[PDB]
Amino acid sequence: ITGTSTVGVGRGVLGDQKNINTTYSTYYYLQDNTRGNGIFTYDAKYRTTLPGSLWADADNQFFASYDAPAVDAHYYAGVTYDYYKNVHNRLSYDGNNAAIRSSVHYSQGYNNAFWNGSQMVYGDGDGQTFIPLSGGIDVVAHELTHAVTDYTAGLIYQNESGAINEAISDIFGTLVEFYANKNPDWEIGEDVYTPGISGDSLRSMSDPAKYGDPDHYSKRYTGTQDNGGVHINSGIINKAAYLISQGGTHYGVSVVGIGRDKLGKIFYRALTQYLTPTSNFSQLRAAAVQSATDLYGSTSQEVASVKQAFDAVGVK
Ligand SMILES: [Ca+2]
Ligand SMILES: [Ca+2]
Ligand SMILES: [Ca+2]
Ligand SMILES: [Ca+2]
Ligand SMILES: [Zn+2]
Repeated sequence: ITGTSTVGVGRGVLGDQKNINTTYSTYYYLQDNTRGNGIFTYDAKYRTTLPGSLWADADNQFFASYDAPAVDAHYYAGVTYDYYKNVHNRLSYDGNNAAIRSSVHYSQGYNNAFWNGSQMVYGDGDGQTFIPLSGGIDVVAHELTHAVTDYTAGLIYQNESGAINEAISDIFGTLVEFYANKNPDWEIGEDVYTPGISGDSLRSMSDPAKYGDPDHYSKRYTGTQDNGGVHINSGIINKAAYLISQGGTHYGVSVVGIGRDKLGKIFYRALTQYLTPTSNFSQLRAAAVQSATDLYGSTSQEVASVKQAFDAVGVK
């Protein structure tokens, strides 16, 4: 909508207070005009028709419990935009400042979030398995990164390509979490998963096997569930990325960490320059080695660490 840019205040899913960019025109709308062509947040009103209604508020104050998932979806989309712009010189997910749209309150008791090719969609969870999914910055950044992947490498959501697609989203989701410095860790979804249980999460990058995902290529899932294991076998790639950044010894193979910043740069380059829709794990290794080579030289520590990490998880 056309109107006056302003700033509202609200409370997120976890009860934290934050400022959000809104737009005033009779009502205050969740429309942020300060980033690209805008960030727009919609109310799906417990239905499955999308996008729903552009979120309208009478007084520019968002403290109702019904408001919380909208506040965080809007706010964390902003933070994710800033990350990609400031760190990777990328303007929105298409590189041309495309408007970012999110709907919250999707369906009833819906325990998921997703990018549907056009926008983000967040369920409220059932209150037991999940609380509203936009309360997790790593969740929001994970989803938005699917959009980036869609417009760049175009990794098919299936088998090894899909696993890479999933891992890329976990990696950048985590990097965004570190960027905003909000209780950062190498776990996925811990802020909104199982409010009854402390210390757990949906997936772990540092130790995928903690929740039954493979941390080695020999333990890959070869069946047909989950589109050929795209959320399962991502563990293999997630562990490799964890090792590149932090280092460690894994199945007897030692890896010197080179840190988060370089991890981001290497994988961003691989994603945007070298990966293709049908890339498999072995091609990912080659892309990553080549990207580090481009950035730091063929005899750098960086190239060496990327090699050791993939060696460690059994990807040749
Ligand atoms: Ca209000
Ligand atoms: Ca965290
Ligand atoms: Ca996390
Ligand atoms: Ca939990
Ligand atoms: Zn995903």
